[PDB]
Amino acid sequence: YRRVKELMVAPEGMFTGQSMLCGVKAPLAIGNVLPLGQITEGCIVCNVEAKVGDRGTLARASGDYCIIISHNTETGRTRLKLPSGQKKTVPSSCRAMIGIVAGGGRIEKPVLKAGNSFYRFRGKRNCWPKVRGVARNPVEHPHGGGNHQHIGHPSTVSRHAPPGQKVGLIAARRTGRIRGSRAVR
RNA sequence: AGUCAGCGGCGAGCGAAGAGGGAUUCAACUCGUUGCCGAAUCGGGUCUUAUAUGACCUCGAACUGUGGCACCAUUUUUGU
RNA sequence: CCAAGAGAGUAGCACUGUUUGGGAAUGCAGUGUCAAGCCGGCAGGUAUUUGUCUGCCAAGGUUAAAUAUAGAGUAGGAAG
RNA sequence: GUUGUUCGGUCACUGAGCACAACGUUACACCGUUUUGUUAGGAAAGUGAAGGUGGUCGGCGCACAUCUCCCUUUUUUGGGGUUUGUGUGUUUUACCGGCUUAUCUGAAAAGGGGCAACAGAGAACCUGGGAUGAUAUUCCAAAAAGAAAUUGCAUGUGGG
RNA sequence: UCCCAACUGCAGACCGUACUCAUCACCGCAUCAGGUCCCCAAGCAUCGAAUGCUCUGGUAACAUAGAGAAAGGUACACUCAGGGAAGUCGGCAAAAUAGAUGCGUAAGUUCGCAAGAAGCAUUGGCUCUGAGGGCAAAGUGGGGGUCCACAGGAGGGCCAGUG
RNA sequence: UUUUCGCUUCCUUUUUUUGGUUGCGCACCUACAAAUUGCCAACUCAGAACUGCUUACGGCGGGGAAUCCAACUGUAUAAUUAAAACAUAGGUUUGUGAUGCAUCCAAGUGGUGUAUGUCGCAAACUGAUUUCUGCCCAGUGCUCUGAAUGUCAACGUGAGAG
RNA sequence: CUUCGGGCUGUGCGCCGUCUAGGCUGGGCAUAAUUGUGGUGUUUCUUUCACCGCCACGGGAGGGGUGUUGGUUUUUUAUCC
RNA sequence: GAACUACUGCGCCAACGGGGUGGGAACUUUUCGUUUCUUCUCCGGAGUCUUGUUUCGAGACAUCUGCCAGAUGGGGAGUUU
RNA sequence: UCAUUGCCCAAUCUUUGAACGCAAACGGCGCAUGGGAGAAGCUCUCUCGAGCCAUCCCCGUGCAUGCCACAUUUCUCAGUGUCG
RNA sequence: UGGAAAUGCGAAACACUUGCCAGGUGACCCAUCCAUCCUCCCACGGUGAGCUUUCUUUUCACCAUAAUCCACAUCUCCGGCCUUGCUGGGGCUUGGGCCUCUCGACUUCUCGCGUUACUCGGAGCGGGGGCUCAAGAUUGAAAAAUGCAGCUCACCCUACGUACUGUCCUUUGUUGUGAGUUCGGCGCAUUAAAGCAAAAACCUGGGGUG
RNA sequence: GCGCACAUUCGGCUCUUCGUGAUGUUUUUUUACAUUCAUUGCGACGCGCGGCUUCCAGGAAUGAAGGAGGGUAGUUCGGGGGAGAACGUACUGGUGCGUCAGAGGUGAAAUUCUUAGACCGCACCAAGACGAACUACAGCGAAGGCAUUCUUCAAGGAUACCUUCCUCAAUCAAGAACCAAAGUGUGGGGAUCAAAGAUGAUUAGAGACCAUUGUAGUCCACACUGCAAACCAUGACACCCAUGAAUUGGGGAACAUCAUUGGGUGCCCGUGUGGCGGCCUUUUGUGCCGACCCUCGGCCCCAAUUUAUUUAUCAAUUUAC
Repeated sequence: YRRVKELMVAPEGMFTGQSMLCGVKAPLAIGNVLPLGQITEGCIVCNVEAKVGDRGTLARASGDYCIIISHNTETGRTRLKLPSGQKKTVPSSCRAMIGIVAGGGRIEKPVLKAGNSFYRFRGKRNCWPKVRGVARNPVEHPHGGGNHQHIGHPSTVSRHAPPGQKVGLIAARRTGRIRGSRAVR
């Protein structure tokens, strides 16, 4: 033999190791890697870069894909739409692998029990169960004390806030029940 | 002189020098800006000489080491 | 027949701080700023301009001896 | 009074984890940091000359053996040659094969340093012993202890 | 080419090694009921590392002891008549609960339970019985034992035998 | 038994092909009972008798009916307190898309979230399911991309012997 | 700068002027032919399709396979399907 | 110069040519010359070239270059109450 | 020629150690070089024997790091710095 | 270097290199039962010891290590000469070959399923490898080991002799391994490396340069 | 009506042997010359016969098809459905400017917006929506419900037939499968309309009408639901009945032939080795031209399509293409 490998980051289900021949001299199989600009608007790509030379920062989580919503062929900029209500305009330049996360979030699933949560979080540093601010010793914490279960002051802070003075609900322009909608009306 | 120096909630509290007497001392010293220049006057090495010196390379060194001179002088200056 | 060959982002100044008994600043450090016709430069303890007058000539460069030893110093005495 | 070519440990491995170069500190004799990094961070296959061994071949010299062919004599005895077979020469050379001097070519990163496992990973012994006072899968040697296993390295012969 | 095998000859470092490893060798200040990881684990009953006695082993344990049968205690000691929580802050305490089996089981419920819900019933010994599996050759007849088949055996080994 | 079971003999067609024929074999228990029987075997449960008298070893869950409270299992104050506490799934909002956010740090090309990217992370609040979650934004915060000319430091800027 | 002259120059512009980038489409042309789309073979339609063209290159086994044994062998040689 | 992949579907890689020089071979009468081989050497691989940068990105602003200046600041400080 | 006398010049000085070949709860383990010793082999056939020499082991000493000078009168390189 | 094949061998020699080897070569959870090995108990026999008084079949004991082959006979062919050949276990894996399952079926299961024309199944073959065995051989019995006992100089020595014996077999009930991440778990998916085999490679040996 | 003289009657088409081996004859001819023809062979079909030989078989064996049922087959019809895509265009929100002293809303105004700058105009975007008048006692759909396009997908109906099929049915408890709005859970979803609410205003009161907005909803993905003056307040199925007057919606079938037949100096670069003339060239030939003429064709024109049924002929049975 003697080739070049072909496995890395996971999007949808080809079965592995596959001969994708790339750049724009990629054809356009799903997962295939073509420049996003040279991928046609409205197409669904996955893991687009952003930095360029990053192999997929964006949408680097499970489920998505992202949609190109624009080319600016004059500059060679492109406006792509982050899954989030959020557009990012990157150069049209950028690599991308055709498609979607084969994955599609477990988020839907109802989680069920503690144990599950235990196995769940584990790959990283430990971070859960989670107790709350209101008893967490005053000496280290803002929300301890009070001769019973409550909030002191508004949880709505200026962003700038000291650490130790800054936790919770940063500068919430609004909070609580979303009685309306955010962004455009 | 804990002072007429004086700092200082000017408070607390702080706070010195000069001189004199005196000890000790015959204590004093270079370079960089001056013509320094008949194959760097040098240095390292080498080799002589019993060391310098001699000598020769090396090649550190003319991007400057030597020597001379160093705002007290040189006589300022003029006796060129 | 004349020369006349003396230290710079340093000095200084602002600014900040720190620091000083040192006072409208004793220093230092940072930062910025940033000097010499050389009728010069520095100093002359109330800010200044302004002028004299008075003392030096910094910002590179070396230097016994008289002193210390203060707590844990080491060789060799003398003691109370 | 605790005996090991074999058991362990741990000759090396990786885990989490911890150099040095660098880069940070008023600050190496209090370091901080980094944890393989502003680093030029190490040697081949192959060739090739060379030398040296071994083979082959090829050539060459010697000898033995040889279907067959040519020669004297009445005929056998006798000779040569052939071709073939065999053996030999430190033959010669060509050619291999080897091997070393020797000469040229000739490697890139979570890895440019090295540790980190008395349980992972984890490389050779079994049973028996009229066997010790107290040790032994270690002590028991050749024969009745024996029988093993492995390494290293020789040696000849064998395969060659 | 000779090492692309064989066999054989010849030699094996280093470092550990006893014993203890715990109701005395560890660690509880301490010859401590506290603690302290690992291997092994019979017979019988039986649900069965249970409970229990036990084998094998080990203990023969030791843990000052004797002497004693009073008060008080303490004891993982009991028992109590009738009575049945009056007691008591309080059913704490203690006591009532059982195996299994069969039978049987209310509300409610998120449908899943609730449930040993509740509640019944049964449980010896003896002496027969039943049900409940595996393991061969379908399967057969006739003829021969007035022998029918051989390699196998015994006894005949005082006959002047033979090997 | 008008097909690809096979071959032999023979006949027929040209045939020593096929086809027919024959012998044998190939597929087809259509050989087929019962499986009789032989053997050995097991302690389970069950059954029944016989029998008589025992809360007896051992080991053996009290129950019911409601109120408050917490969903639950989980968690824990060494050494008073184990719960109505926390954790907890479940509920809800912010903040936030990398020259970032969050966040650690003496400092550095330092750190971590993140060997990662909104099905993401971060941040807090609420505390199973179920069901609902009113009114107030004046206050006090927060927020604002809001406004724009009040204010707000240095900072400059021009003005007297100095 | 430079005695007129030599010397040098600048500036402005203009200048030739090294040097890369070397598929594809059109053009011209060798290409003879042929026209590597020409001519044949072939579908129902020219075409297609198959070929050929024009032009090259390399092959065509044939006998071999039974110690005879008949036949066939010329045969103790050989065939004998 | 990568194809159905048009819907999924694995096997390309180290050891490579031509030129030009030097020697020889082979062949040529044949030196000349053909041919080959050897030795050597050079060069080539839809470029080559290269004053000008690794590439991107960014950009004379963000970078807070760093330093002041101010606001803000129980996060902490310290003290007092 | 006493003296574990005295003095002292003369020397030794493990194992360590800043501690440095590497390393490290290991007398671990290396790396260059020298040196030693020796079953086997070999050889000498010396008969024995002896020697010689190998596999094998040991010891000595280098070998850490930085910085500093230097090299035959040059040590070897590198570089789009740079010469025509 | 063998056999259509599954798959073969004293040596078919062939080492660097491989943007080389989804290469169990290290490598991996638990998990499941089940299957069986192992071991283990029971018990039968049978021995040997020891027990055992009104009664008995009582008690105990009765063994075999690593390390290595797998050649005995069937059959060849029962041994003339035995010559094809060396054919020949179980019982899990897979494969391979023939036939080609279809009117659907088979099909294997304790388990959740599966399969088949994507070739079942069935046969026959090849091999994988727990295991077990196989003439079981070696090992190995031999002072084996164990238990006895008879004698013995002497037996109260001794040396602990010396000599002798016996020293066994079916058979019931526990557990390695069955290889995965092998039954479930699973918003969970079960270290790594050194460490090894293999391949590709194929340069050598089967060659006269010039 | 039947047979009949000849195929030399209109006429069939190989039943004027066929096919092929081929030869021959042909030789400015329909080349060559298969069958015919001449030579002859094999096959030979037609048709006949002949030999049969062998084997083998229904007619209607299996009523009769509902103005019963069921299909089937044929164009096609419809806002039927379902998946697509494309858009028109607006509402907005937004942008981007332009400007500008007013906007805006209203019973009355009032709450709104205002010179950052409101509106406004135009450009343009973004967004989500909606298919506007068309388009109507008009279509389709079980019902609910259903309107750009294309792209589809699979569906339905009707109509058509001499298609097959033999009651196939009917209607129907239980029982299933549907059911607008809205709600309801899980997710979109954001624009608007607007329940909740909030504001005005109003009122006597008024949180009501009315205004001004504005939260849930709304659309949708996705579920689920069953309640809707869910009205042809009218169960289904059946067989009938006025006039239909007009007019309708889909389809079929009529429109004296769209295809056919007949007729022509009307025409024709028509055909055709015919003849002729004209013209080329070694080759009267061939090749080229002739509104040359001829056989035939074409176009064009013209004519006709009768044929056709009850009932005698006969009447008459069709409006026009």
